[PDB]
Amino acid sequence: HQVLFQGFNWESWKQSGGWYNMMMGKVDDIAAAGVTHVWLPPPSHSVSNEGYMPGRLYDIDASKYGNAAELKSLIGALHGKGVQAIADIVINHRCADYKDSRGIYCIFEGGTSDGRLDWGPHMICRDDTKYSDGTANLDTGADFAAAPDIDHLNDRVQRELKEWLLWLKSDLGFDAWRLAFARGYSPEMAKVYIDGTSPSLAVAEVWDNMATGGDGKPNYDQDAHRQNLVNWVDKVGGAASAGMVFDFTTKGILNAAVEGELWRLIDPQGKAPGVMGWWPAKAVTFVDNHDTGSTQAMWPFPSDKVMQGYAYILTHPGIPCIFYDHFFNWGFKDQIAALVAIRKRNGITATSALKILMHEGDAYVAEIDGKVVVKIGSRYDVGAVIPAGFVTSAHGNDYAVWEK
Ligand SMILES: C=C1O[C@H](O[C@H]2[C@H](O)[C@@H](O)[C@@H](O[C@H]3[C@H](O)[C@@H](O)[C@H](O)O[C@@H]3CO)O[C@@H]2CO)[C@H](O)[C@@H](O)[C@@H]1N[C@H]1C=C(C=O)C(=O)[C@H](O)[C@H]1O
Ligand SMILES: C=C1O[C@H](O[C@H]2[C@H](O)[C@@H](O)[C@@H](O[C@H]3[C@H](O)[C@@H](O)[C@H](O)O[C@@H]3CO)O[C@@H]2CO)[C@H](O)[C@@H](O)[C@@H]1N[C@H]1C=C(C=O)C(=O)[C@H](O)[C@H]1O
Ligand SMILES: C=C1O[C@H](O[C@H]2[C@H](O)[C@@H](O)[C@H](O[C@H]3[C@H](O)[C@@H](O)[C@H](O)O[C@@H]3CO)O[C@@H]2CO)[C@H](O)[C@@H](O)[C@@H]1N[C@H]1C=C(C=O)C(=O)[C@H](O)[C@H]1O
Ligand SMILES: [Ca+2]
Ligand SMILES: [Ca+2]
Ligand SMILES: [Ca+2]
Repeated sequence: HQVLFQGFNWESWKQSGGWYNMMMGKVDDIAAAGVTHVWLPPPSHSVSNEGYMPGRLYDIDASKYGNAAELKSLIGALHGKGVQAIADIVINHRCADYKDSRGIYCIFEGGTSDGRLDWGPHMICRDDTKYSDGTANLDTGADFAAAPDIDHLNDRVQRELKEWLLWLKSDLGFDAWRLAFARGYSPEMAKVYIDGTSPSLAVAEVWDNMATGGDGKPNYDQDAHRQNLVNWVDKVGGAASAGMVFDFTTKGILNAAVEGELWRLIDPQGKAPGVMGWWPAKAVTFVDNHDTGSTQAMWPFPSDKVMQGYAYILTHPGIPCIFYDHFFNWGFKDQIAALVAIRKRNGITATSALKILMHEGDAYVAEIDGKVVVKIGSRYDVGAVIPAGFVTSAHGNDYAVWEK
């Protein structure tokens, strides 16, 4: 059994009294709902309020979300209830506290009295000429325009970041990682940090654009998109590696599918169309995160159909990740909990088997491990598709789950 929970949204830093402090009162509900891991925001000093422009990595007290004591307290609370903590690791780029003699912000400060992470432009990818001094290696991946991109091929860089990551585990209690903007460096580099820090899991955010048509809708065939994702996992170490990826393929298809196009939910081989259908053990599914949803809303799930999104990922192969707002703010708390309960009770895991029973525009029906049947869609009556022995146990707007 494994169910993730993103424990913050894009407005969290703003929480009166501190975000971690407020999360303490949510721990028991999260644990009781069957969550096994909670993904927490980037914990260090950041030039940006949300934490995605990290500077003094060791300076946890400067975080807008709360300080080290407050963070350790939350992680300890989660651990007391048997839930693990995943930290949002932002290492593609970094902001330097000080300017060099060129007036460029490229002299770093790790946040400790000694020289840990006190880098210079020599650690900035040479091709990021907005900040580099031309001496470093070429960036192993994509660039982040608003800040210096780090040269992960630099030995001191690899050594000091691994040192830092191990301190997050030993000093704050983090168990695992969420690799922010993993397209920014190669899978080979991600392997260095993953293999060198032994996380219970390392879920990478590898976000590639999805193929779409002239009408704006994603193509039915998204094999190229999930292929990129499995190729990343292969390169990071495959089955032996703790690394895995967010299933953006499933997110994109699902966004469009629920709009009366549920025939999109099966590929020509009879399998789920996203990463879930090719390497479920490595696919972390989700309805929305702080980027696609929340106040950023870069690619929100159709608002009136969110529970169909959860009826899908919570009963299916892959590792589902519940979004904070959906659980505590949309009034779906009991319904989501019931779905997680059905998943756990029937022993459904990331590798459970999926047998699709119906895949028409307004009706998708699937059977998992021969023990659960789920339906989503605007077509009310699918009773002729339900196998004998199955009784309904959860249901709401345009979705229903049976157990037999
Ligand atoms: C203040 C910056 O705001 C913008 O960048 C944001 C971005 O819009 C957010 O979506 C967020 O992106 C992160 C995702 O949330 C996360 O899931 C993913 O894993 O990682 C990305 C980051 O790679 O956060 C970023 C960074 O805060 C905007 O695009 C950016 O230009 C802007 N930076 C400006 C402000 C500065 C402040 O000192 C300058 O240093 C920058 O040069 C300037 O452009
Ligand atoms: C048990 C059913 O659960 C789901 O149906 C929802 C439906 O989508 C909602 O729109 C809502 O409809 C009710 C209206 O709110 C109400 O005003 C109206 O008077 O009555 C309707 C009917 O209840 O609520 C229902 C219930 O949550 C799901 O989408 C739907 O497919 C499902 N029906 C299945 C259950 C059965 C038992 O094995 C069979 O009776 C059906 O054939 C089967 O499809
Ligand atoms: C479990 C494997 O997942 C990945 O493999 C997928 C391929 O990348 C993808 O191209 C392939 O496409 C085929 C489809 O299966 C068919 O539906 C289609 O009709 O024909 C396509 C022809 O290629 O689908 C693969 C998934 O079925 C990884 O690339 C691969 O390395 C993975 N195997 C790993 C992991 C396990 C399972 O834990 C080990 O037992 C394997 O030995 C190891 O190699
Ligand atoms: Ca220092
Ligand atoms: Ca850059
Ligand atoms: Ca980069």
